[PDB]
Amino acid sequence: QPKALKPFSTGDMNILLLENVNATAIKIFKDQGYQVEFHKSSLPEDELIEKIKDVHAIGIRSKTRLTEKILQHARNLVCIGCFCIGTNQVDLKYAASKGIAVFNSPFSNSRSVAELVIGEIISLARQLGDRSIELHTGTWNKVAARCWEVRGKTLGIIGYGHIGSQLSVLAEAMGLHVLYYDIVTIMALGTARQVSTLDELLNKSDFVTLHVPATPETEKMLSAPQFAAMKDGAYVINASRGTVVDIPSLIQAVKANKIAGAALDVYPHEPAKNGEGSFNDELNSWTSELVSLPNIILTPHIGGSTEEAQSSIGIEVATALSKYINEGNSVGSVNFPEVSLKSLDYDQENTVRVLYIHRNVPGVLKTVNDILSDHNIEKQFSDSHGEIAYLMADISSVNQSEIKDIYEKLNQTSAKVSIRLLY
Amino acid sequence: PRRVSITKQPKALKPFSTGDMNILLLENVNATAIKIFKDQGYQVEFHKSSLPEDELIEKIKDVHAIGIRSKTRLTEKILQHARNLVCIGCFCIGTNQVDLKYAASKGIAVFNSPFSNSRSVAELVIGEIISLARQLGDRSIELHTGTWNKVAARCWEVRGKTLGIIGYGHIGSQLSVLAEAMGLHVLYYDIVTIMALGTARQVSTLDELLNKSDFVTLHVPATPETEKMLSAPQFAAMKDGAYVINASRGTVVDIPSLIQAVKANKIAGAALDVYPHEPAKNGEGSFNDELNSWTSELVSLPNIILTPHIGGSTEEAQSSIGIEVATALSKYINEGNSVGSVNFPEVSLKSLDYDQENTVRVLYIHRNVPGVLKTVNDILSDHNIEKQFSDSHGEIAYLMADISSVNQSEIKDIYEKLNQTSAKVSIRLLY
Amino acid sequence: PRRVSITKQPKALKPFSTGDMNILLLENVNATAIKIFKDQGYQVEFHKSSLPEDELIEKIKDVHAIGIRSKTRLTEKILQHARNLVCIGCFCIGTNQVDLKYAASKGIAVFNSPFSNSRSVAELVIGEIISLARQLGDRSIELHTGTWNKVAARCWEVRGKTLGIIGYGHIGSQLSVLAEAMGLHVLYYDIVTIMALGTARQVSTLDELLNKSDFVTLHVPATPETEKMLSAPQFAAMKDGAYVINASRGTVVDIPSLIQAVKANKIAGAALDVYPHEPAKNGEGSFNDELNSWTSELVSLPNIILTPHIGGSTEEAQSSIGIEVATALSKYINEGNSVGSVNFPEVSLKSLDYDQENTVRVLYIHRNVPGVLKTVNDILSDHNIEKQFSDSHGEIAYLMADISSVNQSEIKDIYEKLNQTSAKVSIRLLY
Amino acid sequence: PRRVKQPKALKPFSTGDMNILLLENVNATAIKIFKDQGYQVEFHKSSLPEDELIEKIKDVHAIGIRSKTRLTEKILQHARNLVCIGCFCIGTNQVDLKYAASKGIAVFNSPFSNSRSVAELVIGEIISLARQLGDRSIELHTGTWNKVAARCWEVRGKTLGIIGYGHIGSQLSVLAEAMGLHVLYYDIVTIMALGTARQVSTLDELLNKSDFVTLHVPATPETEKMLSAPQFAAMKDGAYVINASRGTVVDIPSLIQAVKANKIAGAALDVYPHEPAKNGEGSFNDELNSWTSELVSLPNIILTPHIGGSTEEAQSSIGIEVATALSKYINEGNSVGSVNFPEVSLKSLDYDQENTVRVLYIHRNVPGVLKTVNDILSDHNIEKQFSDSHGEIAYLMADISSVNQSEIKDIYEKLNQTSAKVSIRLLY
Ligand SMILES: NC(=O)c1ccc[n+]([C@@H]2O[C@H](COP(=O)([O-])OP(=O)(O)OC[C@H]3O[C@@H](n4cnc5c(N)ncnc54)[C@H](O)[C@@H]3O)[C@@H](O)[C@H]2O)c1
Ligand SMILES: NC(=O)c1ccc[n+]([C@@H]2O[C@H](COP(=O)([O-])OP(=O)(O)OC[C@H]3O[C@@H](n4cnc5c(N)ncnc54)[C@H](O)[C@@H]3O)[C@@H](O)[C@H]2O)c1
Ligand SMILES: NC(=O)c1ccc[n+]([C@@H]2O[C@H](COP(=O)([O-])OP(=O)(O)OC[C@H]3O[C@@H](n4cnc5c(N)ncnc54)[C@H](O)[C@@H]3O)[C@@H](O)[C@H]2O)c1
Ligand SMILES: NC(=O)c1ccc[n+]([C@@H]2O[C@H](COP(=O)([O-])OP(=O)(O)OC[C@H]3O[C@@H](n4cnc5c(N)ncnc54)[C@H](O)[C@@H]3O)[C@@H](O)[C@H]2O)c1
Repeated sequence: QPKALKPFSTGDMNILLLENVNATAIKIFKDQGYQVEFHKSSLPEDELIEKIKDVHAIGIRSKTRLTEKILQHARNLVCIGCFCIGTNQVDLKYAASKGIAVFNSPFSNSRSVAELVIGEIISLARQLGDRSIELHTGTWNKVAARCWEVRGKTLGIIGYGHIGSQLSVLAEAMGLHVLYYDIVTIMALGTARQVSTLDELLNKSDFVTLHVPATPETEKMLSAPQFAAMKDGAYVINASRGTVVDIPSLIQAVKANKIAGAALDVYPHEPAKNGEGSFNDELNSWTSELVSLPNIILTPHIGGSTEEAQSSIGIEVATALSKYINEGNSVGSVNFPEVSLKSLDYDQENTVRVLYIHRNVPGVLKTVNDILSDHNIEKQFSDSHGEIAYLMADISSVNQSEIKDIYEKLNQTSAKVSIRLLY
Repeated sequence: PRRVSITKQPKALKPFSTGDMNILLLENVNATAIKIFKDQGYQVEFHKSSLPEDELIEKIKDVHAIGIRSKTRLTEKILQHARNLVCIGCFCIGTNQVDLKYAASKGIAVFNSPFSNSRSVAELVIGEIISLARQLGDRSIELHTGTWNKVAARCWEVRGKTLGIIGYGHIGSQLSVLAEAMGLHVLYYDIVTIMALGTARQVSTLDELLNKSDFVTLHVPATPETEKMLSAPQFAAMKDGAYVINASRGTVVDIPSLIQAVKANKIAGAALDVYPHEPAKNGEGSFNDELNSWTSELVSLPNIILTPHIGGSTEEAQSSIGIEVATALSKYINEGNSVGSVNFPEVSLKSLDYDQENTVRVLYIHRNVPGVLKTVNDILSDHNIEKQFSDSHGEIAYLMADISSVNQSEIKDIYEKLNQTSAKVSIRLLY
Repeated sequence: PRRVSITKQPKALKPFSTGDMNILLLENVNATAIKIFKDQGYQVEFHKSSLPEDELIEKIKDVHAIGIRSKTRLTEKILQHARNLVCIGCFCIGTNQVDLKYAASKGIAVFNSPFSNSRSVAELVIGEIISLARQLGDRSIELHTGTWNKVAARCWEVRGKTLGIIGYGHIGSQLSVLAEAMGLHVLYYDIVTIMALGTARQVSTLDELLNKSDFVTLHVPATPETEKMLSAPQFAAMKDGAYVINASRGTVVDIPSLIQAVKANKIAGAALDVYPHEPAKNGEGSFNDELNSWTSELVSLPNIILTPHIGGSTEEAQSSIGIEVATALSKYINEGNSVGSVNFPEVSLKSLDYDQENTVRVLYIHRNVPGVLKTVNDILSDHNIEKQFSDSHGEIAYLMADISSVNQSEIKDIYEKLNQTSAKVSIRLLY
Repeated sequence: PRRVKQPKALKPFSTGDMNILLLENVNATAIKIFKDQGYQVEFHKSSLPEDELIEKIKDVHAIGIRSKTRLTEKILQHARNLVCIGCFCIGTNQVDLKYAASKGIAVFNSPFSNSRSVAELVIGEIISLARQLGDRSIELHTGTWNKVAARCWEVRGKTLGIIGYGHIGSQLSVLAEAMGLHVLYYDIVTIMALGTARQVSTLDELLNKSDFVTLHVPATPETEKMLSAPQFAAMKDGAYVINASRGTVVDIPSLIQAVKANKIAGAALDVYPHEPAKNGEGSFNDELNSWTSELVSLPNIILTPHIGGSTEEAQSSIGIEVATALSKYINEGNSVGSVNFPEVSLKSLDYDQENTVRVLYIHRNVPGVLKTVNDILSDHNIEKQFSDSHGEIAYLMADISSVNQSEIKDIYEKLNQTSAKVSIRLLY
């Protein structure tokens, strides 16, 4: 059985959710007794600074920029939830220096990207995109030439991680052979086979799919030589990062009848907001040329744009913020020492949890364990991350009177960054 | 279990009183058929399109087997001139383009490929389940015209959703296995009880399927009972925001009712491969209100996938069609095998051992009237009948017999005696 | 997938000029056979043992079908007295106890159950693979005599080991899927190329299987090439501490060599179900040096499992035999269907629709000489032959014909004429 | 899926050579793992007499035992240098765990390493009982040829009743279905079924509908003799009972009656209420268990000397599991998975983290101890620290950053002089 913990003082917890986090997060926060403010869009800096001064936790996504300019006004902010993969929109170092833990959902889009690729393998192999554009404009063009059953073909997976490995099992289920290249040796799932070099994957694959991070080594890793290494009439699918494919080379290989089709979800330059005129030659010089090619599927970075994906994002990040607020748990934080302890058995009464964010300088634990020396330390865990560190301690026989004293002593320590007490 | 049969070599048979076999293939049959036909020693004439009635009438008088597809119409008008035509291959599903009854009355067996498109249609629906669930068609049309529209609202991971398969036959049962592999629950309705594949579950009524499914797929034949079988009432029984896929027959969905359910936000997306009226040839401007009154309206709707009846348009499907029907025609010509014919008694016999020399196979198509076997087994009475099989299909019947100890002299005599019988429709001897 | 076959119900047929059918079942065939026969309206006489030659000759004179197993000897001596015997069922694999040639010359079709024991032998081997791997036989023998001997040395988890299957037939292929399911690697040697089940791999030579296998199991027929195919040379090619299982034939393993390889600690354990010489009846002292010289030495060895040829000794196996052979005889009695007969031309026709009234099925077993079908189709010439099939097997042949519009009066004439023909061996009409 | 800076291997501060004592014939994988660290290993195939053990344990740093060796306060009181105890088996009752803990000795075991071996064992015995193979082979070894098909079964189509759907049971489930069994399972908690197995609400439903009943439950007061007459009467005529769990779960007298009354057709027993401590003849008799000679007289009963986990693979996995655990506790502070000890560990240190020392502080769970320790360490940066308590003892692991050779000896003596100290080790 578990022991629910409360925060000494503070009053009700205030959550600010921006950019339309999924309702699963809203339900979780409300079920904690938190007060939730929800917005479907981001906020202008003025409205955001005003709303953030008294907020305890903020949930954002890709567009909201939490810089020092806005975080300096965050008086009560305990943690930040990024309900997405990227954390670049948050000044992680500054947030850490003020004891604000930041969380994300890194792998919540794996299934959605994998299902996307399965659909696009089939669409490219059958030219569904072109056929449907044709009928929507009156053209009847029944084509069986060079249209393929996906059964029996070979899928080349570049990057056999979270997405690649799930795509592997789906591809075999559809009857594909799976070859994968990766810069590390990975145990294959099902009947997939890893190949030593990229060129072997390119030579032997009918479908080439990219699921790699953005690194200097992945920058334009598929260009003219790599397209030349592929099979005549093979297919390229890129739902990874916009830098991984050299688009001019792809346009050339397609225009030269070397590549039979392509599906692009990511681009070197992408619009900051949705709009009618946003995808054009000013954004990417080759756009008007890319748009003129047959059997290219273009998607506005929708690799993770599903209800389920956002629902999983909601649960992971809301649960994470909930465990950090209610317990202290920082595991999985992107800028913060990863610290946690087993929850309390409910019957362990008069037990208090000390959450002490401080500077990573000698003597701090000396000070803190002195302050706590009149009580039995049941459990203690302290870890450091750069110039900050984080201490969790469970103390045994503490009554209401001595919580104020233990708290006020810790709040007066020289190395303190942030202190919370949990009942 | 599958093993290389290490028994006695078969005795390849050659037709009596004939020259080289002439095959006419129309409408761009796949190369797998041409290879099989040439490997039989046949003489193959190949055309990418059909033939006009005049040019076809002259060409068919000396043809032994004709290969067609959907467009070539082999009516009594043109078949009257087929003096040497042994069999007709339809390298497609439909046989309506052939006068099957007349072809039978002249002893011409017809073969088709009914189920060669199963895999291609099944994968088609999988891609379309995903495309509709993710709105791929709309997103991609948007980018080709400059519009950037990242949307996650009511775009779905397909895992955990329910596929409603209406018609659990060759395509449906194969779609079932693919669907579960993609993580869907599969429900199927059919007018017959069928053993489910994997963990699919058959439902008693159509409405139960419609109420419980997220994706509804049609894989039914064209019958009076399937005519517009999904219409306004059935869309009302479906889930809010459900998806309709029809890659079966163009009459099975009432399109005006579908358009209405889409405009009323009841149906979230639809994928149509077949239509009440379809063009006869590819071309621009072919798909419009003159073909189907509601086209301009259907085209204006969001998240609708429209395909020009490409459910079986794959290299593999056409390759299997080529192999299936060419093998069928070849075995009927070279052996006598009529199993799988659409207009003809289904008759065959085990091949003869290489060492069964001087054995001849009689292929005797005749009228289904008493006394014929009396005549035939009389004519054959000086030889031992090794095997014999005769079966009837309406007014015609077909006799295969293997008779032993036959020399060249006795082949001409047996042939003309059988060729002189009153009940004869067509006679071939295989030596 | 399996479907509710929607066709017209069949027209159950009853023999002309005969009364109730008399079935004689000997040697304790399973009750599933008795049930099927009684449900046909047949009269069933059942015995737990065979019959002495005197009682058998008298009882067989008026019996229509006889069911036997291994011990009943149906020779010419006793079959010459069988006036009404239409068919013989062997509810086992072996048919040597039946004079197949003589029975055929008198028009008596024989059926058996060749493969009904496949599942039982496969499960037997799985259980023995584990028992040999864990020395279960010994451990349990040990405690039954007071000895406590917990041993992990050289006892193995079966997961990860390699099973060598010699003979990848009915039993072997079923053993393959069970073995992989138990986590085994499967290699198989066979004199034929066979497509492997699951992820099994066929090896080119027997020695490759022997070198690479942890468990070697034999599932081969008895042939000159299989006699003693595992002896000292083959044991020398196996792995140190490998295992031999023989549930095939008593000739395939050289037991003195196996005893030699075990005593040299080369073979770690063995499971034997079959032996060069086996007792005729169950009893103590029956398995000894007089039966096989090496018995007393074989029993002295550790971790050898010995079973009294119980490979097919399950309720299910005997039940499947009951279903198989009783169904086979029933279809041959009720419909003429001789497919699967071991001594007889294999002949059958699609059954007739309930409504096809006045349709008669002619069953004509005869001598394989020219002119017979001339005669028969003469006799039937006043009626339309709907279907006819005749095949030959050595000196006999078998004619099935369905003839249309036949009344009670003209059935007796057709029968008496056919009964008078010179080539007749046996004639039955089904009405 | 599984995928391919190196850690800074730590050495105990100024100590001697490591001494490992391995008893009861532990698998060679444990010996190999220990020697690869340079440890000194003494190996024995059997246990040791109490006299020889007391002398040998005085100077040993780590001991590996199994079920028979009893490490009581009598023998552990002489353990001067004993840091940890490895139980290369499941049971730990043969060790006085509290006494070991009060002296700062962590104890480790291998709880689930035998799952596969017991599961395959039951498969073999399901088949052996379904065919009464044991009897047939005993018969031929004494000359009797008795070909029987009556009441012998193909296992396909039958129902396996798994009682206790835990590590072994769940693994048995998939194997049973692969063999063609229908699987029903009873357990006091709702558990997600593997494959197509189905949980039954009550034990009686499992007994009524199963052909083969197998027990995979812990030894608790609720399982004590849980299958007795009332249960056997609820089973099908000619059903089979397999017990490879604990010797108390089956009421053997009721089973003998059910076999004698032809109600139960066969049984396979691997565990027993009383079992010998060592292998030998005559050890399994009426003096050990009153009903032994009568149980042995029954047809189609498989008896095995507790060999459910007696496979090379299982013992190799036990060897790897426990030796790794003991090695990580010695070479690092890692006590996760110990049966008597606070579970404490920290991420290992990067090769490049020079002059870093790891403090391992066993102590009494009383207030003020951490006050003392972080004072002693206050001149150095605490990179990481973790302390947890377990009853009367507690265990502190700490990484300190800038420490030279001079400053280690002082840190050691200070911690070694503390009032609450039970055991202190420093890793350099
Ligand atoms: N389109 C979308 O909406 C969307 C959604 C989620 C993720 N993504 C992106 O897709 C990519 C894959 O995500 P994931 O979670 O599967 O990643 P991951 O970190 O789990 O796996 C990436 C794999 O790529 C391999 N790799 C790295 N560099 C490589 C190189 N140069 N060549 C070959 N292999 C290399 C790594 O070893 C690893 O196995 C990431 O870049 C992620 O940001 C896109
Ligand atoms: N789009 C294409 O290019 C393409 C290609 C091949 C086939 N098809 C068409 O798809 C359909 C399915 O082909 P198939 O080979 O799977 O057919 P099939 O004959 O194997 O199976 C059809 C199933 O529908 C069931 N059924 C019949 N009437 C029904 C009714 N009223 N309600 C419900 N179920 C009913 C039948 O019992 C059967 O199981 C056919 O009409 C075929 O022409 C289309
Ligand atoms: N022990 C029993 O009670 C019992 C029960 C049933 C069957 N059997 C016996 O088991 C054997 C197997 O039965 P089955 O139905 O599986 O047979 P099967 O006919 O299905 O298969 C036998 C296989 O052995 C192969 N083979 C033949 N000669 C070979 C050789 N020299 N080397 C390697 N492979 C060779 C064949 O190619 C074939 O694949 C038979 O002898 C049968 O009598 C025993
Ligand atoms: N024979 C051997 O050599 C050997 C080897 C290993 C384990 N075992 C024994 O086998 C048993 C199973 O081991 P495991 O590792 O799978 O155990 P486990 O702890 O993983 O699972 C036991 C299961 O039994 C259930 N259970 C407990 N009490 C129950 C009751 N009264 N009724 C029904 N279900 C009940 C529990 O819920 C649990 O699901 C243990 O007792 C273990 O000691 C014996």
